[PDB]
Amino acid sequence: HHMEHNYFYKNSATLKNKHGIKNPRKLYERCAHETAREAVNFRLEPPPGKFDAAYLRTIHWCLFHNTFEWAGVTRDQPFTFEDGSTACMPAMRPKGYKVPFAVGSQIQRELKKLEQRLTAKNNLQGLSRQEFAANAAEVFTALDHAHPFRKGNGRTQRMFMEKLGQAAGYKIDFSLITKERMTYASIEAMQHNNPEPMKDLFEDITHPQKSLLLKEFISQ
Ligand SMILES: [Br-]
Ligand SMILES: [Cl-]
Repeated sequence: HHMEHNYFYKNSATLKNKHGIKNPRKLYERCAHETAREAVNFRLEPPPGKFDAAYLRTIHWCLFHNTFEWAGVTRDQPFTFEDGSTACMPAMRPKGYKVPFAVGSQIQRELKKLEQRLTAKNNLQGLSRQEFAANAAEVFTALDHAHPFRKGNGRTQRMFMEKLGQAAGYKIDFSLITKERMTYASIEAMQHNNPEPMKDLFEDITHPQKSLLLKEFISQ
């Protein structure tokens, strides 16, 4: 427990970061700006053969390394800052209460089980738009629950979905959807055992690209 605090500046609830910012809202704004810039290039990268914990670490590093020393490192892992201090957070405990996200080494076991399900399904390549959306919703819910990093989980997870989609010929567009909707769908699937909303959300954000790109390509 005592190591949790070493993610933050002394006497503050602000995450240590490479910009030196000590206001948590301003940190958020700068972090949003830096990761948006990095996501533009990461979208053009070729996809790996496995969608696993190493790939998630790769995404997290690529998106957050300008902001966080521990970019690419999961929160179950002791991390030592340049300042000498060592941080980790095996359990999310807001206000001292347990919330139902993966704890400790459960993070790695959940990500493993997710790679194994995806690998066995050829990473969802060769499926209809609807069937892809229905599986992709389940993947998204698995990642919600894993919450592998200290911070940056949402953007990391969305990017993982974009790349899985892209490798299957689909644009996954989270800009189509409101925050309130994503929260509703996440809680339904995680707390109320109700997959339908996340399924309907993925049907709304999964758009076939193969044919459009081929048209564009030939016109050019
Ligand atoms: Br982003
Ligand atoms: Cl400090």
